[PDB]
Amino acid sequence: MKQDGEEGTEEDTEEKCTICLSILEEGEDVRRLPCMHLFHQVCVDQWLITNKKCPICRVDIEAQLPSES
Ligand SMILES: [Zn+2]
Ligand SMILES: [Zn+2]
Repeated sequence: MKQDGEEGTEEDTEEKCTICLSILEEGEDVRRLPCMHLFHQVCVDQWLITNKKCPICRVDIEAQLPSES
């Protein structure tokens, strides 16, 4: 959603949602783990609740540091 060529390459790559094991969709608001990778917003949430690590890059997004409910 692109790249367009211009210009890949860094934060906000997207791919298929991987928590939903399904393509992303123009359905609701979306959100990236500050690792880099984008997901559905609702997914980044329920994922954080279960896996405190990025699903793709596999690592803890950081040690930090919200709470929260
Ligand atoms: Zn999802
Ligand atoms: Zn990641």
